[PDB]
Amino acid sequence: KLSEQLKHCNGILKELLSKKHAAYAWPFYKPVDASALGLHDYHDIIKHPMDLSTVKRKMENRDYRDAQEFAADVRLMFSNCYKYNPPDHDVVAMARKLQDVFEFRYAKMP
Amino acid sequence: KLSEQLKHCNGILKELLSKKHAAYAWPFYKPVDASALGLHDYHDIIKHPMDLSTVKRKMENRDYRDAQEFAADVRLMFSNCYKYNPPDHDVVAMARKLQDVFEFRYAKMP
Amino acid sequence: LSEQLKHCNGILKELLSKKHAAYAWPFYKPVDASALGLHDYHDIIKHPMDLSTVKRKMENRDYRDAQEFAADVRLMFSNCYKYNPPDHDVVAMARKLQDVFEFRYAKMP
Amino acid sequence: KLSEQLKHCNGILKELLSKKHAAYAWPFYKPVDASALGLHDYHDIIKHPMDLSTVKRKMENRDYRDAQEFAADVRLMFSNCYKYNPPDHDVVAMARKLQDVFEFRYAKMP
Ligand SMILES: Cc1cc(F)cc(C)c1Oc1ccc(C(C)(C)O)cc1-c1cn(C)c(=O)cc1NCC(=O)N[C@H]1CC[C@H](O)CC1
Ligand SMILES: Cc1cc(F)cc(C)c1Oc1ccc(C(C)(C)O)cc1-c1cn(C)c(=O)cc1NCC(=O)N[C@H]1CC[C@H](O)CC1
Ligand SMILES: Cc1cc(F)cc(C)c1Oc1ccc(C(C)(C)O)cc1-c1cn(C)c(=O)cc1NCC(=O)N[C@H]1CC[C@H](O)CC1
Ligand SMILES: Cc1cc(F)cc(C)c1Oc1ccc(C(C)(C)O)cc1-c1cn(C)c(=O)cc1NCC(=O)N[C@H]1CC[C@H](O)CC1
Repeated sequence: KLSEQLKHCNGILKELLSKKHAAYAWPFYKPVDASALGLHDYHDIIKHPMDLSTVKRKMENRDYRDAQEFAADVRLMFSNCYKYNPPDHDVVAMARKLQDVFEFRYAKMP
Repeated sequence: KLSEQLKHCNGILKELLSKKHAAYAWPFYKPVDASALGLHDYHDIIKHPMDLSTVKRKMENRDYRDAQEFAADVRLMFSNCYKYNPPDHDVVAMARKLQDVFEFRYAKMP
Repeated sequence: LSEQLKHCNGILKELLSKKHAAYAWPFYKPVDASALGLHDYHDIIKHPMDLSTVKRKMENRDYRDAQEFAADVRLMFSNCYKYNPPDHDVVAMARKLQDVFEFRYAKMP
Repeated sequence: KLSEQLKHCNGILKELLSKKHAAYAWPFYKPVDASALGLHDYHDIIKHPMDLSTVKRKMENRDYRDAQEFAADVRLMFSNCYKYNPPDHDVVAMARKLQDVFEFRYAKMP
């Protein structure tokens, strides 16, 4: 079943947004505020931004056919991070920790 | 007299808020989202929260008697950072660099 | 897309390189289920994947675009993440190798 | 209670004076020596000088009714520096490095 998978994706997303992982999840909770930061190049480099509050909306909206679609957007999020920042920056540190939460639980789907 | 000083303070606040210093000013731009971060003790420890936004509004209402009441609040902000956080934490290092901008320009007061 | 694939082929070369061997070697060849007495590997892991199956496919010009390359690599980390418990060393060794992958994939033009 | 706070402020001042920080505290252990420096204007510009010994001496004499009066002099000290000197000068870097030691430990105070 497809939503049988999708409510397991939805459970992952609860976990990502949950407190336990907030120390490193917080910069993905909402989309990078390129305006407040002075990021004149952000939207030239990230053609398709993506963050967990977008993923939560698309989940509540029911825009997701399969769990591959879910996973595709979450990886997009992390890769935008890895693309925009240097490897030594603190966001990359965080984004890794979170992704490793995601990749693990995602791999335990039936 | 004490309003040519407040004019000078406004020029400071505008430099703090300026995009030049955004790299380390951003965490002070609005309140510290305790609920999102998971900070259940932030309001235990920090009894009088303060952000450059709070400062800007108090200036915009002309609710500052003199330059010292200005400085009280901008220091209260930095203190709260320094109280809530460890010394090794990135915010503190951001808070210090911002304070250095403030403290220097507050010292060139007429 | 071969311009993109030149870049993937470099990432693959980087993964197999000596720099990362510390944590790369459990993914170098197929997991040896005979060896380990893991009678339940192939029950749980339907589509196995190693870096040198990936190299074999790279050399055969099998990859259409970078998605196909990245799919087979992520599949590799995922089998590991699925088969194993989180506390296990390979789960950390895979996570270290993947970060190296995901970063460098993300820089791709 | 006041002499608990002033006990703590006392410990700050002992920390300021300590060997750890002496690389950047040395321009502040004693009064700025206008005479040694050939500075016929230092006292025109800085009406109310201050330094750590003057603070140590007041701490010794119990001239401080509370923690604010402590901090206000320790800040008048860093301010006198930021007011007299250019920002490119070593003293300003020193005053800052030492101030950030002070400001931190001051906020930890109950
Ligand atoms: C910038 C930064 C500094 C830090 F110390 C810790 C984090 C997490 C940081 O990253 C962010 C902090 C806040 C925010 C807000 C709340 C505004 O959306 C976003 C990020 C951030 C998040 N994500 C996912 C990213 O991919 C990139 C982010 N930020 C990039 C960024 O701001 N770079 C600047 C570039 C200019 C330099 O002088 C300083 C660094
Ligand atoms: C946490 C953090 C990491 C980092 F690399 C850079 C900053 C600025 C950080 O601090 C903040 C990031 C975002 C925000 C938002 C946007 C939610 O208002 C606030 C802070 C923050 C800002 N200020 C001024 C503070 O004094 C404290 C702040 N944040 C503290 C904080 O998040 N603590 C937790 C404590 C639990 C730990 O497991 C992880 C850290
Ligand atoms: C078992 C083990 C211990 C260790 F310290 C490091 C690794 C990589 C280990 O795992 C492997 C060791 C060798 C090999 C060889 C080279 C023979 O293909 C493979 C693995 C291995 C690799 N990958 C990618 C995996 O996902 C899982 C692997 N090994 C699973 C494994 O052996 N599990 C057992 C399960 C039974 C338990 O009692 C103890 C752990
Ligand atoms: C001049 C200088 C050079 C240096 F590498 C480091 C310091 C601290 C320097 O400043 C001082 C050196 C000695 C002393 C003594 C110990 C005599 O009180 C004080 C200072 C000094 C300290 N503090 C807190 C100040 O605010 C200012 C100080 N001195 C300013 C000063 O000397 N400026 C002149 C201005 C004229 C210029 O042509 C050359 C430099």
